[PDB]
Amino acid sequence: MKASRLYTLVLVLQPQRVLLGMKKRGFGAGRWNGFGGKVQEGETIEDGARRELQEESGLTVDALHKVGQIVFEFVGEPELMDVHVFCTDSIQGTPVESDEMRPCWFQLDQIPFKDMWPDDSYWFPLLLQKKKFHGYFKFQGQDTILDYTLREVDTV
Ligand SMILES: Nc1[nH]c(=O)nc2c1ncn2[C@H]1C[C@H](O)[C@@H](COP(=O)(O)OP(=O)(O)OP(=O)(O)O)O1
Ligand SMILES: [Mn+2]
Ligand SMILES: [Mn+2]
Ligand SMILES: [Mn+2]
Repeated sequence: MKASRLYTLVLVLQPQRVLLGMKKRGFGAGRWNGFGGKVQEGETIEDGARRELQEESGLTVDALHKVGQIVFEFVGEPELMDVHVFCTDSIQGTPVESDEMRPCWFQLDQIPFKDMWPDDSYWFPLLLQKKKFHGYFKFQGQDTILDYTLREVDTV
């Protein structure tokens, strides 16, 4: 059995567009991604998600809703990434570039899948249909999925 580390991922999903951030450095740099990072000691997962959204995009929200959970395994890394995925209830400010992320709005017929993590092609359509999900993806490196599982659930 493996240990897992808690991460968050936040999608600001509005009726016709979604906010994504171009990762400027670190893990997954060069790909569009939701906003998020490691959960810190003391905070709930949801509060860590709100904190990372504020740090990385400038947006301050009072509440998120859980939409999914995805476990990532990487060849050669024993620690799993346990990623808790959230969507915003509402927003009330503008996105701002941070050192980690450059935010940009994408229309929902222009989701930039080819420049996102490959797993997003599988689970992001469920998020768009407002369906909750559990996923697991094993990667060789950054590009190649060796095994994956994706299941719709009633409760995340
Ligand atoms: N395969 C994948 N697909 C995806 O859509 N998002 C992934 C992913 N693998 C990791 N992520 C996301 C989860 C989380 O939001 C982020 C990884 O955490 P980060 O390294 O961004 O954490 P931090 O922002 O704390 O890092 P620092 O800013 O360096 O402290 O990338
Ligand atoms: Mn961060
Ligand atoms: Mn981050
Ligand atoms: Mn962080």
